[PDB]
Amino acid sequence: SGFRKMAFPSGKVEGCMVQVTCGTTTLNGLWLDDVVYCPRHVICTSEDMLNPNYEDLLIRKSNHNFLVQAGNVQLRVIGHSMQNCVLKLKVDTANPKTPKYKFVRIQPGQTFSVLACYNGSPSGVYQCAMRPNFTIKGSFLNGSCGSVGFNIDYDCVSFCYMHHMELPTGVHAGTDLEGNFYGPFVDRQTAQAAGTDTTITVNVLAWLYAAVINGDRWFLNRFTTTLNDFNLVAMKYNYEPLTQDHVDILGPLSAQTGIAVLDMCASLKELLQNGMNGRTILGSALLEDEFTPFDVVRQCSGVTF
Amino acid sequence: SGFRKMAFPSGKVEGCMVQVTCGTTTLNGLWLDDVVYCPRHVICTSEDMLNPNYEDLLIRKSNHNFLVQAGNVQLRVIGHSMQNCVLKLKVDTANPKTPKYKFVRIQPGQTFSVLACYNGSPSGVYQCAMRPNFTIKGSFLNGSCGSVGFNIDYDCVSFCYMHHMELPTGVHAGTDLEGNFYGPFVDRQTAQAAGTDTTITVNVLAWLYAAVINGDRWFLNRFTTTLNDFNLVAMKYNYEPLTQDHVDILGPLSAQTGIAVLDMCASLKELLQNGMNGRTILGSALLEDEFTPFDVVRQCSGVTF
Ligand SMILES: O=C1C[C@@H](C(=O)Nc2cccc(Cl)c2)c2ccccc21
Ligand SMILES: O=C1C[C@@H](C(=O)Nc2cccc(Cl)c2)c2ccccc21
Repeated sequence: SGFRKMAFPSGKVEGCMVQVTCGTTTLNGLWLDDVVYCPRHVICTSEDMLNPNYEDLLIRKSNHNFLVQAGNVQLRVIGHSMQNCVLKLKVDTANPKTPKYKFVRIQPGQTFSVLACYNGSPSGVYQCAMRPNFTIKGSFLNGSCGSVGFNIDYDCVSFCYMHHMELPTGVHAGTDLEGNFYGPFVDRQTAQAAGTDTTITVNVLAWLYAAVINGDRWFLNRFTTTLNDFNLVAMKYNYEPLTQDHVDILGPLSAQTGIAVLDMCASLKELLQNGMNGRTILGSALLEDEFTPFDVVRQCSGVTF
Repeated sequence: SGFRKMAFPSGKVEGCMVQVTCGTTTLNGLWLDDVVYCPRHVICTSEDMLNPNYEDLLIRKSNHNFLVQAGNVQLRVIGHSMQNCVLKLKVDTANPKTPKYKFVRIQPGQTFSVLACYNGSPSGVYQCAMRPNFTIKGSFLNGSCGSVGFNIDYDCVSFCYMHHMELPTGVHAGTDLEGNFYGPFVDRQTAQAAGTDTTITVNVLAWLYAAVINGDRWFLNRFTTTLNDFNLVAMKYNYEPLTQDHVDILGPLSAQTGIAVLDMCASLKELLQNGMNGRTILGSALLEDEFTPFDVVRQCSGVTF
């Protein structure tokens, strides 16, 4: 028993991290097969960041201007191309540590592990969620750009996130591995609206099921509700509306616990309306929304990679 | 910016995990050089667990009774010995993936990463603290025994914890890598008192400094206190007494922020006495005690391994 915010084991990804330098800028890249992927803003100077002309800046660069180092080992760059907001540096050596992998574009409310890196070297790993507003609440310093987010299924790493930017509000923005930003963001040093966030309702419900499995049951009540009634409450409290698709995804946890999804919604409604009265659930005094239903089952059933 | 409960990158440790089977019991072991370390209760049956005679049970076992498998690869066992509550299985092959490593016995209130494993395969990684009462609040299912906790400094893994047991209270107990339990616990299926826990005061203060660095400043007040006055409050709220050694360890964070340690103690005193009034600090509605002062600096300064 017990319930923790658990990340994927990071080893498969650690073997793909390299350092990329262009001029006086160093950040991280991801070495898969004979391609290194990194944020395109490695080519910028400080005077460029206000609104870089990336096409013009990249024209000034040649293969030999990109220094790519894998531990102590220098890689030879034989092509470069820009795809959306990422560069792809073709190298003459396939990464011998390449895992089975996929590039995926994840949906808001899904979770993944981030391997924070500096100078192509891993510093730590943590789990987070893609917010409904397509930001992430990470832990990232200067030099972290190019760090990646991922999920693992058996032996296959699905890469979903590459870090690009900290917004002036202190939350984080980045792209999929084809260089497309999540959200409306652009890679320049400007104030940029993220727009209203909401709490991930289906994840909160998943975590309440995890609480029950773990014996934290005090918040279970004598009430039920309807999707319509609950969604009125969801609206007031800036929660995502719950759909039947969400109910369907919660089915396995409902079955395990014997607690109908709408009964659990009625518990959540009461917590929203009354607060926690100085109590905790799974070690938290807030309602936690960074665990998906898949996350809860995986952790509660001991799936390995 | 941002502050997360970040684990060490787990790759160096993933390469040391193996499966150990003895009779009908399977758990995890740690393969370093030509020794595999695992919990001694791998030799028990269900009828033994109430109070195993480990010496007598082990006499019945020979080298060939210990099946050790490293991925798909079977290791040949050429010696066995029991040290305290661990077995050491000598194998004929040094682990080629052995990192630089040390065995350390950590102090209560220190933190480490746990790599949860089943059948010798990694499932996830998370950070936690050794509680003042020498328990850990982990996430562990049947089959997790032999999973390890560790810290990394540059290229050296310091192993501090091996998982043995979930107590009836749902918290976790285990040993150092010489097989000595943390706390009063014994490896048998009995109710066992853990005794009063307390909150790790120096860690709470460290996290309040992390909050300030990150711009969460609302809890800073106009007050100061003394060690004596603060410790009276600590007592009432089941916090560890603060010592000058703790003040000394908080020195670097005091200097960074310009906030005297006893001023920060006065902030904490007010939070203890008044609660948070429905506010949050670094995403938490409780006072967090699982970050050491070293943790805060490391995360806030981007140290890599
Ligand atoms: O998390 C990050 C990445 C780095 C960043 O924000 N770069 C940046 C800033 C504006 C525009 C563009 Cl394209 C990149 C940084 C600098 C300081 C602290 C944290 C962090
Ligand atoms: O976290 C653990 C390890 C495993 C355990 O508790 N084993 C055990 C139980 C009593 C005595 C001794 Cl020596 C070992 C377990 C079983 C069920 C759920 C969680 C967990």
